Amino acid sequence: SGFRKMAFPSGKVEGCMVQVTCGTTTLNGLWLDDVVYCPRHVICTSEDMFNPNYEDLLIRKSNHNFLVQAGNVQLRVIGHSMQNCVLKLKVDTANPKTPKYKFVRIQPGQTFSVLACYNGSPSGVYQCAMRPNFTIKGSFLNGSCGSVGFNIDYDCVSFCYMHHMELPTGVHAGTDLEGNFYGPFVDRQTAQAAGTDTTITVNVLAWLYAAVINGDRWFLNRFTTTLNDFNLVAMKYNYEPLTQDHVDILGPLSAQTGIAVLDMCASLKELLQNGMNGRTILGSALLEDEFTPFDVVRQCSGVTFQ
Amino acid sequence: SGFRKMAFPSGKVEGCMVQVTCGTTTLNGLWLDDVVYCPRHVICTSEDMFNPNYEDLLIRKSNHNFLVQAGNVQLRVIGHSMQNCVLKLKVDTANPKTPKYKFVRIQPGQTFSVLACYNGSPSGVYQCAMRPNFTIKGSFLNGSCGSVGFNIDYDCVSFCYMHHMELPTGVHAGTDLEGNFYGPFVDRQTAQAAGTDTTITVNVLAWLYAAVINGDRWFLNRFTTTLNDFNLVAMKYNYEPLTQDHVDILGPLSAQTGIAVLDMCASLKELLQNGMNGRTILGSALLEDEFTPFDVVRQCSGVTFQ
Repeated sequence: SGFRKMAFPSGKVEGCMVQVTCGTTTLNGLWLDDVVYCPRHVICTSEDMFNPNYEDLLIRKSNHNFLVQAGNVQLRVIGHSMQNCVLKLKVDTANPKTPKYKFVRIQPGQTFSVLACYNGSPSGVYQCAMRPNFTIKGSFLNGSCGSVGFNIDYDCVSFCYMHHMELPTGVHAGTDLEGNFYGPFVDRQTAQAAGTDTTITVNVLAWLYAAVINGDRWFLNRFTTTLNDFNLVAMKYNYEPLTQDHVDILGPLSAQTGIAVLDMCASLKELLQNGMNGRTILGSALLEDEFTPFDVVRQCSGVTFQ
Repeated sequence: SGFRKMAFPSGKVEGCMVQVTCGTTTLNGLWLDDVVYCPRHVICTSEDMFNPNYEDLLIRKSNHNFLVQAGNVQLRVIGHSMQNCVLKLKVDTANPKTPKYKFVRIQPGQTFSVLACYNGSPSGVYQCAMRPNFTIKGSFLNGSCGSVGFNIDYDCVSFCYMHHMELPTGVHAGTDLEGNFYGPFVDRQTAQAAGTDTTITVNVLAWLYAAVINGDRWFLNRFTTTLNDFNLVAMKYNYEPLTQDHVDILGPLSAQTGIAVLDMCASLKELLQNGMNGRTILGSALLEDEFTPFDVVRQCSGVTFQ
């Protein structure tokens, strides 16, 4: 029993974290097969980040300038290239610690594990979610660029996030591992407004679904409410609307609790309209939108990777 | 920046995660050098768990009765022994994935990362704290005994936990790696009492300092309160008492922020008497006792002026 925000075992990823130093900048790279992925902004120093023409900045550049190193061993680039907002560079030797892996871009509301790294060495691991305004709530300090976001299925490690920078509203933005930013964001350092954020409803539903799994009944209430009055009180309290698709993703948990996915919405309305009235669901008076239903099953079943 | 319950990279431990099977029972072992550590009650059937004589059960069991496997390849047990409530298995070959490590006992209110395991295969990583009543609130289903607790300091993984059981209120109890349970518990199906639990004061005090690092002071207050009448309203709100030593380890967070531990103490007492009035400190309407001041420094860099 018990329920905790849970990260995947970082082990398959740690082996790919390397330090890249190009000029005055140092950040982290992803050493997969025989190529290192890292944020496009390694070629530019911290002073000229206002508006660099990155395409022009690379035209003069050559392989030899880049010092990519694994722990202590140094590596040389036999080919450099820029795809979107990464700088994928082919190195002399492959990484034999490369796991089975996939590149994926995830849609707002999913969750993943982050492996924070500073100067090529992982420092920490935690669990976040792509916010509906295309941000994340991370812990990233200086020298943390290129720290990755990932999921695991069996042997396979699908990477889904690579860190680029911090917004003036405290949050972070980056790209997918194809180098394409998440959200109305860009790398060039500018005032980008962290859009307004809505609560991910289906993920709050799932966390209530961990709750009755864990043996919490406080919020339970019998009377039910229409599908669309949910969408109605959803927009009222800045909650993302439910679709039938979510009702189907909740299907797997539906039978296991024995509650219809609709009835819990009504108990949710009780939480949202009446407030928590000073009590706790799964050790939180906060409604939690940072858990997807795959997240809840992985913890109540206890699936594994190896 | 930002603040997250963050675990250490579990990679160094995963290489030691191994499966142990005795009879009909399977749980996890800690494969360090050429010995596997695991909870002693794997020699036990569900029948003898009510009252076991472990010495007798272990003589009856032999080298060949123990099956330790790498999720894949089998390993050979050429020696078994019992240290308190663990079970050292001298295995034929050493583990070339052995980290630098320490066997360590931690004090209540300290924190560590747990790597949950099932059939020798990891499932997840998260952050905990040994509670003052000597429990932890984990995520543990069946087949998770022998999941270890660890920290990482530079290279070495100071080990501090091997999980044994679940208490009737949902929480968990286990041992150190010398085999000694934290708390008045032992491995025997009995009426085992989960003691009453108090909140870790020093961690909340520290956790307020992550909040002023965020630079939001809504909780900061003009009102001051004395040091020792606090220890009194502490027992009133079931908090373990603050000590001066606690304040000296907390001092480093004080000096870099410039807040005296006393006024943060006063803001806390005022905070608990009237409540937060529906506002949130670091995205939580619940106070956090699971962050050490070392945790707060490990996550906030800070600097100190003199």
